[PDB]
Amino acid sequence: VFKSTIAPEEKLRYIGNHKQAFDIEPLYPLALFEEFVATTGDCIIECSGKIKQDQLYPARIDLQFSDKHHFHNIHTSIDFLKRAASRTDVNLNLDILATFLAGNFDYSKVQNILAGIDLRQNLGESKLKLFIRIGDYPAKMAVAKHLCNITPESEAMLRSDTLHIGFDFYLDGRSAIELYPELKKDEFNHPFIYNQLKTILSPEALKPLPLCNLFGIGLSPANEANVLYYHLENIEDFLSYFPINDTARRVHDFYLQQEGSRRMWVALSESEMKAGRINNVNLYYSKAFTSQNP
Ligand SMILES: CC(C)=CCC/C(C)=C/CSP(=O)(O)OP(=O)(O)O
Ligand SMILES: [Mg+2]
Repeated sequence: VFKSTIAPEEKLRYIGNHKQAFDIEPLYPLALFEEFVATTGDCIIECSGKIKQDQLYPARIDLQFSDKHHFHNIHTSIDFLKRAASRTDVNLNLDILATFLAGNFDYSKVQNILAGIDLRQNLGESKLKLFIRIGDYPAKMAVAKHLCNITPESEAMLRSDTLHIGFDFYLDGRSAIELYPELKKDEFNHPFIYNQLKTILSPEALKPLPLCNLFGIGLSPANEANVLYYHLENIEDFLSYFPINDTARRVHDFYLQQEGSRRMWVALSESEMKAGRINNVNLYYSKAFTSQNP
């Protein structure tokens, strides 16, 4: 009769489990982000850990809006970014996002919105995140490609029908854009497309594809090399095929015990694919929150 709302406690429970698993202190602006999460409707929450050798960076949480209210979802997400940026010790520079959104932006061409954080004990190295997926939008695909410095060799990876765009805003004023072209299982398993992958990507980067239903590549001037994203169909497959170190294994062993998706994402570098032990890896786990009449 009325629109349903998922209780904030259910969403914050999932985030709270992650905070407790990895000893996350209330870094700024985690409390503001939890209030933001409380105000949302149906969503998917993604928690992740970034492993660098024996160092775990676990204060990484993204929210994906499940409904299609893209204009209003972007604007509540940006309102979070700007409120967090109000504190005098923080400097956020949203110029690259202002450039992307400039003019008469067509919000009917948006497909997904995500808002998130990656917080560090060193306030300056902390960042806020915004993701916008657009489809069939030539003008704004071109803007994003220009902001991302897409050269040939990289342009071949980008699709025309859809483009997942990420914005990173560091709390010291630095900012970066990232493009994430993706292929679905049905596409990368087709011999035409695989043979084009064989030219731009080593066999090592193609190795996990049988385990996945989605494959993506992160392209950003901020990256040392392209970042490979694998959406594993079965979280239980991970430790059989990837030789991760003890620090990453602690993250994964905890998430093997959690309620949530049966799938997971792993992100790695191609060089870290031609090597014995994986010591630089991001692991992403999620849980969906859906109600009866959202
Ligand atoms: C060393 C390289 C290029 C990749 C290995 C480690 C890695 C997966 C890095 C990107 S970390 P970040 O940009 O914070 O993660 P996203 O939100 O973009 O997924
Ligand atoms: Mg990135």
